[PDB]
Amino acid sequence: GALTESQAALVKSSWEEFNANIPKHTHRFFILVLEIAPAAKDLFSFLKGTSEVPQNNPELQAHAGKVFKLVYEAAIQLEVTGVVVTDATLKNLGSVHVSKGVADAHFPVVKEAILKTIKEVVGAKWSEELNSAWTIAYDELAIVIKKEMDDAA
Ligand code: HEM
Repeated sequence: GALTESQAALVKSSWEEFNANIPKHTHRFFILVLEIAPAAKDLFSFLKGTSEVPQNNPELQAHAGKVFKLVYEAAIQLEVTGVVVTDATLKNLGSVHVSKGVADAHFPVVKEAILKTIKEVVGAKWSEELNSAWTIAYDELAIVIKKEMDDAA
């Protein structure tokens, strides 16, 4: 696809839409995760011991917000510059995932959970050209974190 000026404009616009409702989009995102894969629950400190996904847990919200921010920032950086840049933060991210027991086959779980989350977020504006734009940005960012986990292990 690339990342035409016209595609990037379409990711920005759809991220602004996501941030606009963190407690919803973030608890949604954790349920689409547990639907695709239920066992994933024991991994998360704030989900252990619970029977259901807490809806107002600040620990969970702050956690899932930081996740989507990082995908969007990736798309713009691809249209301007042509790439996704690896920094300290992406590296520390790779360590914590490993401590907690996370693996690569967990990633399509979270991608489908994010495309389905953004198709749910943009509704009728959805275009091929947009799906094509977030797919390219997640795929490009996951490539980068998987790379750093492997390195934290
Ligand atoms: C591009 C994709 C991904 C991004 C951008 C991302 C980002 C993050 C961030 C930023 C943190 C730490 C947040 C904090 O300090 O508050 C974190 C923690 C964690 N991540 Fe991910 N993540 C990704 C994929 C995954 C996958 C595929 C899994 C597996 C299900 C996973 C499981 C976890 C767990 C268990 C923790 C620790 C939570 C704790 O017990 O408190 N992540 N992630």
